[PDB]
Amino acid sequence: FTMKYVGSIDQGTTSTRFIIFDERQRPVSVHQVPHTQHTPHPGWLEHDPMEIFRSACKCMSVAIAKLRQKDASFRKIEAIGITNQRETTVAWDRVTKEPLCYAPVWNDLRTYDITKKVTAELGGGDSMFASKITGLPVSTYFAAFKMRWMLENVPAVADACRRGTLCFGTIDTWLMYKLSGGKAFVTDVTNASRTFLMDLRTRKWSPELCEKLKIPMETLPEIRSNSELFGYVETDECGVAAALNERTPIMGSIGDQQSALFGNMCFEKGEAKNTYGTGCFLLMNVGEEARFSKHGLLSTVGFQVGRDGPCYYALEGAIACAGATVEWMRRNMNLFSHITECEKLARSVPGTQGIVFVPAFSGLLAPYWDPSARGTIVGMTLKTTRAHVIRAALQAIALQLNDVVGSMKRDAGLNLSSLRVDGGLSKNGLLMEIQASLLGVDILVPSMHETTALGAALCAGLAAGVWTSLEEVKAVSRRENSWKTVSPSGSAMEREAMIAEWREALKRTKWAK
Amino acid sequence: FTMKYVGSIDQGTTSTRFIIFDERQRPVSVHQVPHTQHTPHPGWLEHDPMEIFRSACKCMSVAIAKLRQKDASFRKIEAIGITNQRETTVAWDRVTKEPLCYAPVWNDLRTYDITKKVTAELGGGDSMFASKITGLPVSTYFAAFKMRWMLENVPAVADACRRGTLCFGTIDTWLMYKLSGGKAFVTDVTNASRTFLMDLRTRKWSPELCEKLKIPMETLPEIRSNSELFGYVETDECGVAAALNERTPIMGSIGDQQSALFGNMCFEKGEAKNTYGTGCFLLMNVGEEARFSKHGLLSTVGFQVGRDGPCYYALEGAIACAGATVEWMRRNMNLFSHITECEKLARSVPGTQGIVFVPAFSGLLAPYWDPSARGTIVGMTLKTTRAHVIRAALQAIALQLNDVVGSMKRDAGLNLSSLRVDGGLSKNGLLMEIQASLLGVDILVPSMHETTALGAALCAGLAAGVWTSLEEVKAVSRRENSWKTVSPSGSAMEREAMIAEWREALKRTKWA
Repeated sequence: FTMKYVGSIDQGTTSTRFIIFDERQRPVSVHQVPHTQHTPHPGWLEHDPMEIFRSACKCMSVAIAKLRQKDASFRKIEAIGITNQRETTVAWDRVTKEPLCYAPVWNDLRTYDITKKVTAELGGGDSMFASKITGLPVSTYFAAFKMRWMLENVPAVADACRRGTLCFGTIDTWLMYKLSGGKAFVTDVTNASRTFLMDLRTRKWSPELCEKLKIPMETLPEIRSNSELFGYVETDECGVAAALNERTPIMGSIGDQQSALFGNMCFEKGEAKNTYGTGCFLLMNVGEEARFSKHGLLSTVGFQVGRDGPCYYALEGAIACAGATVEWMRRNMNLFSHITECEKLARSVPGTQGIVFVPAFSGLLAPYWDPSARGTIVGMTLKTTRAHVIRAALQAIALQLNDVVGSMKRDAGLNLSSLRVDGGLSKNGLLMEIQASLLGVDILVPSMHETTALGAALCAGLAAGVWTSLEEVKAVSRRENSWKTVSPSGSAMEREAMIAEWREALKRTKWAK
Repeated sequence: FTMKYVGSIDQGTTSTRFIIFDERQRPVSVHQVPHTQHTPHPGWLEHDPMEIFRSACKCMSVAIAKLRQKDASFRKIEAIGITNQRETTVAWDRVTKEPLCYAPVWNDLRTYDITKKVTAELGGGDSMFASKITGLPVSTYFAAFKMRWMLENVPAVADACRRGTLCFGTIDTWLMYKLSGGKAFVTDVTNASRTFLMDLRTRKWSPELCEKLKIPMETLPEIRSNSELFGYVETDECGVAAALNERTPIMGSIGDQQSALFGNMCFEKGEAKNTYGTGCFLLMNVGEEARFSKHGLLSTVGFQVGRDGPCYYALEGAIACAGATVEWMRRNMNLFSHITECEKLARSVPGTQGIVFVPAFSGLLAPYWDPSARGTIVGMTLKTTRAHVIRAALQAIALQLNDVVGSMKRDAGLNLSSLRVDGGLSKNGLLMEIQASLLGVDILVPSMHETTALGAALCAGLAAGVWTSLEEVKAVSRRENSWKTVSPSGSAMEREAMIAEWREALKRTKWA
């Protein structure tokens, strides 16, 4: 009788937006609000959690209102899913319902000294002492250190903790907390797997990790799946409750990168997504047993649909950003003006004719690891032109992705089914070909590219009955938002020549000391 | 009495000019004529010798006419100097006074197979064998090899040999021959020294080597100095002797790079020159005694004024042409646009902030030869902009240089008393800084820049009594031609860092 709509709040590193998705998985209304990136000292990043919570509410309320206008037939949101930046941590008080201090970003480096102290005191020297428990190396990224830090260097936080009134939260939790007026204090599994305090395999807070890091468990929220009731939105900031005009439940909460995996329909062992965002990540779905890395990839929770639903695990590798190289080529080097020029200039030549470009601008962080590596170009002749370099560029981007997928294949004990690209510089026709060829697989490019926000909408849609199964969901995608599939089309021969070059060229990149 | 003029014939790789000089060493008249660059197979290069001579003539003929018409006083040329591209070889019949075929040019790679045949059957594997005799390795460039190729590979050449009627010669010889109407048949010291057939020390045709490379000796011109009576212009061909209007004497003959040495007045041990043409070369006046380097540079004649005149010697090294590198950035990389910008952009930054660009596109030649080597750029960061690369290039060029002067200083046991320059790039002020800053020498810059042609003219003039001694020749230069001079600036340590950083990168150059 009536159309169905599901809302996704997408809380990113530098902004927030609310996309309302159609029953046919169409983004039909959006609104973005940026938030200040506070940098008190070089290397520090903080976010005003109250600014963020107002952003979300505004985005929500503008977006609803816009639609009430261009679409009759839209009377309400069935359910709201939240997808958010991961490992930013928030500290707030059960009674004030106000944050104690700004929250440090996954980026933020303030935890450096706490990081080194843990590897030495608790790891015996070994940064990986807890990786079989968490899937994570000791690092400045993960929540628990940001938590330690705030208990260590913030008077309000330490007192609250001591008084018994402290809540630590990831952005999903903070958002569900405020959005619900304070009733909901919950976290989804993809997020909690980024705190350093969950047993990866059991998916419960680790008491042996909580006590060693003296993080009290009454400060932590209730771990839940990605899809199910988390609480209701009933707050009036910015008119939101009124806008919903209808008792809307939050039924979905999932980490961004994992949200991209999920909205790109990577439901099976083998499938992978490669997002280009503020960070660059490759996630591969490894199935129901958690696989652990040998080559410095993270082990994480892919997704989990329903409290007693199955939990699919993931390996995550941070690949260096493609756009970076294409940007520098253009901004710093003036190799092409700008725009589509990059692809046409690359397409305009057969191949690279001998040269390799390793864009190791800050070392190499793939399975190959060195910070001693610097951006290098080798094998140029007087015949070499900006055309070849820009190609070498694409090729090397494509090639880096392969080395990571290389490791991921080994640890996971499986072969890449396909790879989905999000369609950013993935607008790049040639890179797609270079990459599909190289990896031995169907590279997938979707026509509806709001895939991150979608992950969380699909999580909510499922919990609420907008869509009934991962089967139904994937049918609709193909019926409605037709993917474009790009086939491998090179020759086994050439593929190994491009890899040998690429490896022979990596033996040239060490310059830093 | 009034003005004395000496004409110079500059017969380059892609063209010939005739420049008429007054005794103030000033060009008062030029004409220039291109000639066809034949390429029968990829790698090969030929010149029609008849075309080179006709274009030699038309040049003389037109330049004279131009002066004649605009000054009523210019009536005669005192003498003619000839400066020419080295190593190109011509073969002509002694009686038809006509070529037996097109001339292999210096950098023509047809001789490859002949070159190897030699090295393994005359050095038994060592190609440096004839070093302390000719001064040179077994390369494709040098003349005796192009002689060998024609004798094995041109049925009409072997025919003229079997009649005793064949002549071989390099362009100076060929040009001198025809200009005489078949009467003079001479080469000169700097040009014979590139044939791979004369003993450097003695300036005589190695009988041993002629019979070794099976080249009969009565095919060879008479060796002479750079500065004497070679012959008289008697060809009435095209431009007449008439234009000359006085039988005129050929009194200066000297190879191109060597003419540039003489023309920028490097008559002292340690005095050197770096020039850019269709090839890039540096040489210095080592001194009266020949010297040699194990490092694989080349030892050759430098100049000899007169029959009984002194024979100063020279180390000469090939180098990566700067113009080529620069142009490459400009037209292959789009690194800039305006031949002017290369400069603005290097100054827009105060240094190369940790990148090295080794512009070994053909490979490392020079001191440490390696043709594995190719265009490397190392150690870029997200913060490296083309500003840096461009500078790094100019740094590279200067470093390639510095490195050639390591190998030349050592073997010669003397100091670089001054480096003379010219070529397109010596409008780049920064390069000149970075060259002096690194080389610890006054590098000087002619404002009268026609200094190759000038060297030939000077030789002819010296013989002719227009200028009377290498010393006067130079005094004259001082009065009338500003040399924009540049002197070194910086620490012995600021310097040591570029060379230090430079060496390590050349270990990354190896590719293929």
